[PDB]
Amino acid sequence: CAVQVKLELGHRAQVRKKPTVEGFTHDWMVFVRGPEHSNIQHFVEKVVFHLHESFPRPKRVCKDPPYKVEESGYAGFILPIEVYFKNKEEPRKVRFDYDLFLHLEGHPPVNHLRCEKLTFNNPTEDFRRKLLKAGGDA
Ligand SMILES: CN(C)C(=O)c1ccc(-c2cc(C(=O)N[C@@H]3CCc4ccccc43)no2)cc1O
Repeated sequence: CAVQVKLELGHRAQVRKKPTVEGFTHDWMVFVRGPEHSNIQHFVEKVVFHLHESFPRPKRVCKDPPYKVEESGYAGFILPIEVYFKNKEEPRKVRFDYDLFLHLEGHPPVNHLRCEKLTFNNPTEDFRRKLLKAGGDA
């Protein structure tokens, strides 16, 4: 009775040609998306990105796609990402601790993807429908 859906977490990080006035050396972007041909918005209520507390307003909420944060800075960190589901039964959300690493000047930019498969056992009829609308496999 299980439905499987796929998330792709990822980030890009590039050394700026010129640091910001604050001395920020890199531009980076972190995201959650589905695979090609999917629509995770049917089952995802929101994605919450928890930045390092050196960032202002570090709890970044995306209620609609694209589920992403674009920032600048000078060091990588572990970035908790919560994906909240439009589900009334457990699990209500999932947390991923994402390795937002940066590379040195003179090295290629970073462009990584982390693929997660979610397996919903015995979803409710309403959540089963949402998972299938998103592209999930029964
Ligand atoms: C308008 N403006 C400049 C901003 O909104 C802004 C301010 C601060 C920052 C920012 C970025 C960083 C940053 O890269 N911090 C890292 C991230 C990990 C870490 C660990 C220890 C010390 C610093 C850091 N700190 O502050 C980013 C911004 O976009």
